[PDB]
Amino acid sequence: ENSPLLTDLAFPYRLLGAGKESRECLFLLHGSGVDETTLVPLARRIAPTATLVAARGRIPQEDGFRWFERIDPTRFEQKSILAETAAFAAFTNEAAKRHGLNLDHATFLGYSNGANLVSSLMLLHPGIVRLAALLRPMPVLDHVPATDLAGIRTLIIAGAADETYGPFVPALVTLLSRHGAEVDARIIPSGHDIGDPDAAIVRQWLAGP
Repeated sequence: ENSPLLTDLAFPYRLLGAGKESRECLFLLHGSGVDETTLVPLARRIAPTATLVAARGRIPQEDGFRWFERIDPTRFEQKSILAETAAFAAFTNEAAKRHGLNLDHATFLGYSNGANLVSSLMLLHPGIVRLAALLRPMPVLDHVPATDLAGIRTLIIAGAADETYGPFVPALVTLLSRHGAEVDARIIPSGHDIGDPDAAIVRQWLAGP
C-alpha cells in the first residue's frame, strides 16, 4: 500500500502522489459521516500529479468522521470549531515540515463540513491558507474575528438544487469578501452531492484567468 493511514500526527491522513512531478499540493477535507478516501477521486480529476494530504476528522460519526461537533443541523458547537481548527492549523504545519509541502503552492479543498473547517481555519488562523476551494459551504462561526484575508483566493461552489444549504451561500460570500478575500462563487445545477462539474470548475479556477 503506497498510501496507508498515517496516525502519528494530530489528525490521521494519507499522503498520495508525493513522488509525482508537481510542486502543487491539495489538502482534502471530507464531508461529515465519511472518511479521508472520499475526495481522492475528485482530487485526482482536478490535479492528477499533485501531492494529496487526505486528512481525517477526529470526531466519529456513524461509520465515518466529522471535523467538529454539531448541535443540530446548521448549528455547531463553537468551542469544538475553535479546538479542531487550532489542532488542524498545527497539523498543517507538522505535515508540511514532515513531507516538504510548499504551503505557497497548496490549496485547501473541503466538502460541506470539511469546507466549513477550511473557512473557519482562514478566519481563526491567518497565515496558513492561500487558496481555498469550498464545496457546498455555509457560515458556521457565531463570532468572527477581524481577520484580514487580503490576498486569499477562495472558490465557492453552491448547488442550485441544494435545498437545505443553498440559501446560506450569499452570507458566506459577503463575509469572506468583507474580510478581504478574493471570492469566486458559482451556482451549478447540482444538489448537495459533488462530482465532475465541481472538478471541472476547480480545475478552471486553478488554471486562472
